[PDB]
Amino acid sequence: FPQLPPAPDDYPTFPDTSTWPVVFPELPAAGPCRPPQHTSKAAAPRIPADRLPNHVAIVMDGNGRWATQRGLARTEGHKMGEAVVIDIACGAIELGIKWLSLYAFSTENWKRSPEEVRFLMGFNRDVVRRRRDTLKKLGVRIRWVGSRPRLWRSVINELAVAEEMTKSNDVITINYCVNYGGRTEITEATREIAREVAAGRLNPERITESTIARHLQRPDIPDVDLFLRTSGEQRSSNFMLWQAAYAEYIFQDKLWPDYDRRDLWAACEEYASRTRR
Amino acid sequence: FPQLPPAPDDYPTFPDTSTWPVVFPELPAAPGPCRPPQHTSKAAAPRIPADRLPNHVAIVMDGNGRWATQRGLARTEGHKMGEAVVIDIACGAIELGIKWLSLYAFSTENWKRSPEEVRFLMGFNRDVVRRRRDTLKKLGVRIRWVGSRPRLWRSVINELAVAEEMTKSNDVITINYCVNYGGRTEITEATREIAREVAAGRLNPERITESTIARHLQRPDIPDVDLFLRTSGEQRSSNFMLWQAAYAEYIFQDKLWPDYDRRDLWAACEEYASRTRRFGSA
Ligand SMILES: O=P(O)(O)C(O)(c1cccc(-c2cccc(-c3ccccc3)c2)c1)P(=O)(O)O
Repeated sequence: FPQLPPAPDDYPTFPDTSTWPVVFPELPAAGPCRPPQHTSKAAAPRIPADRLPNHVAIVMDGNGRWATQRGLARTEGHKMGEAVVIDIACGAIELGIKWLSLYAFSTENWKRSPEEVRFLMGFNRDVVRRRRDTLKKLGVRIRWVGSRPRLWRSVINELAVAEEMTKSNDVITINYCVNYGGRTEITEATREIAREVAAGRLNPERITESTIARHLQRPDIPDVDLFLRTSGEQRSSNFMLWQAAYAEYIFQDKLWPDYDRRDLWAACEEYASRTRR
Repeated sequence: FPQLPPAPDDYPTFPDTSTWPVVFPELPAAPGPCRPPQHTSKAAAPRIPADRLPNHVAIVMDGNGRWATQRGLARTEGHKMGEAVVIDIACGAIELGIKWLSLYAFSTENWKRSPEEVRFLMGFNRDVVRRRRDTLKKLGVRIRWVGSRPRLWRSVINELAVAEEMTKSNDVITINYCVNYGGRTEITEATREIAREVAAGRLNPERITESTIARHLQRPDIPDVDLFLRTSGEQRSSNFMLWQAAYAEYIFQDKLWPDYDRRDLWAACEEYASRTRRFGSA
């Protein structure tokens, strides 16, 4: 039962949405720190290890519907979404999930207005810079997954720093997927394979499903167990395409800025129920 | 509105599942493909405009063994009942105007079942194709196999290869009958072919694009899946049409495959046609 037990009543909480960016609380010093509990003070459900998803992937959908209901720009929905990412990371640690893949920026987003794309590049750069120390302290290992063309060098470089600083952590790994597309990533694995073949380092007849797996950008990513998408949308949208071929999908109706760790836990309790059915 | 109109009231119905194999009725001549028999309920396809219909539906046929188990029957009986369901779905797809239909008959994962289950399923798929190939031809269905050659029985490939040759000029609907199919495997096989072309100095690695992978899949004419359906409450894509379904809409239906009929296909298609299409979606 790999859950952290309920925090003491007085242990720090997260998120305090009275400031933007939300200020992550000081924690008592431990190794990694125990993450703050949710503001509701709910505790993670008891799910046995062999029924827990090892790897959860999340498409964080609904930020513009959320902002539209409030007469705000979509960028306000993105802003509120930053604290939900952190809260979900805290929740995932409390529950004992080991891998979390987050679809921060699809290759499809290049169709959005250039002003919004520029905001999202800047914003993802800033989130990583602003949260890198908090992630390090909680024992998160983070790194970039995605494709290089068009992506701002500053975002790649900022994740590269957070990956270097968190390389030894092992409480949870977050794949922070930026300019990511599943077909694109498989096509890059195939290009790599092709380079190795043009070079005579690899025999085409030896190519198997493992060869593709070994040549993906991050070959250490395990299969996705549980694939989640918010806002009621029931598509995988090319996210973790290779890795989620055998995933279970749980499509939830809440909009991402309204989501919190208790919703992640409820999807994980459902996933654990289906290990029986 | 590319639906066929409601059929005449005395137009032949299908399926009558009181006998096995199920009888497919004689149909009046055309000129041209025959109009499919209407469902036993005589329901007519809903009027969904062409711009809101899926061009390509993929279906995993789930729950055959669970269905037979609930009735205390051998699991082979659920499979046998799913044959008429495949044909009924093909007739309802034609009535609705669907142009592409992919059916997941046997997965690369299925070699993990017992030898007796595998022999049964390989032999039963061979037999379905033989039994139904003339009927599909008469309905203007273009049918062909999609899947991986290693392990797959040569008798299955042979029956599908003749069905493919018999129906190659048909154009009412294409059915990809997917047997020993695994999406990662089909991508690996495309990557092998690309690698062969590179080793032969015919393709340069820096000219490889997503299109190159698409052009080297086994059947490169298959369009993207617009609507991906599971039955029996399964909520996974199980490696089916993995490259082609990357942007599909998923609907996970509860009904077991042997209980399924063309009205369930139409209802999933009505649900798909109603979904709001969000920013940037094809
Ligand atoms: O997924 P988002 O909520 O960011 C989205 O749905 C979105 C982004 C920005 C604005 C909206 C939007 C625009 C116009 C109307 C509405 C709407 C909201 C609630 C009820 C009816 C319409 C929502 C919707 P998108 O996938 O189309 O980009």
